[PDB]
Amino acid sequence: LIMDNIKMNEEDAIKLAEGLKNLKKMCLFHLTHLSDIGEGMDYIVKSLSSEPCDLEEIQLVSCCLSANAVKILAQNLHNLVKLSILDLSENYLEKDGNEALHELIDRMNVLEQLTALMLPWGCDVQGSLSSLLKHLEEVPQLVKLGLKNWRLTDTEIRILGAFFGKNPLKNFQQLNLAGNRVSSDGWLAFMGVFENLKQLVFFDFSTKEFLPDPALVRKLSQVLSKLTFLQEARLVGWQFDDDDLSVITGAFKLVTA
Repeated sequence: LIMDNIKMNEEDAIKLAEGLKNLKKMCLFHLTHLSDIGEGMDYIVKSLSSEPCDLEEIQLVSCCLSANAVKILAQNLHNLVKLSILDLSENYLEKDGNEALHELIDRMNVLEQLTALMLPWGCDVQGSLSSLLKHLEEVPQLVKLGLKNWRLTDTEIRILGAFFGKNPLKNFQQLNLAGNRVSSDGWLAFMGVFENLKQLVFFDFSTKEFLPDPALVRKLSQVLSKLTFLQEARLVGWQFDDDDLSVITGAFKLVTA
């Protein structure tokens, strides 16, 4: 079931939730862009995972989530095994984000099949990054990791560097990061740690506005050169120009704007 950018009157969330309850064979639920209803977001979340479900992918992107909707999901994650994809990305949580995120992090210990996960954006996931990474080390099958939009520091990227040390992931192909804070120390703070992850297909490492240190551009070029796929890099928010593109090695493309 795909319900992409469908405008709703909020109240119908109940009727839709009731419809979903009868779809006992559902495997893929993608919703996405469910306007901005606010009220009822929990009805969609509640209807799923309530009563043992066999869903393999649950994608709720830009649908407007709240700390309560996230807590409700986490509370019901006692079943829903064989779930592999769980996103809930691009749904900023204005308040109580920490409580909802902590409840989620403390779970996902029965969902053995989870991989290529993204986290809810909200205030303030940074405080639980260390806990997340420690738990991600428990699942070598991780293919992708989404830590988008929220503000990072020069110390958070060093923690990620340590995470990518590391006991081999092998199949980690994508890194999603729609926002960061970078300087003359970072990416250089961790750059080179990804030379051990040559299977990478793409990554964002995005920021707001920063012109890369010549040392970083030269190192980046070598890091990119040694990758196996690199099927279109995205490095958005970086002030790269013709001089850096000359230094940067051959690649399918690099999106910097």
